[PDB]
Amino acid sequence: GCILNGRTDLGTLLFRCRRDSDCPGACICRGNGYCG
Repeated sequence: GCILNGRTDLGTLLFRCRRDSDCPGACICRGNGYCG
């Protein structure tokens, strides 16, 4: 889905996005509880 130096949909980042930092590409840590 995304890709630009980061943890695009990973194990821990799988949810509760610890921070938008885990979302390099379009993906981003939103209230949804993940780098959506």
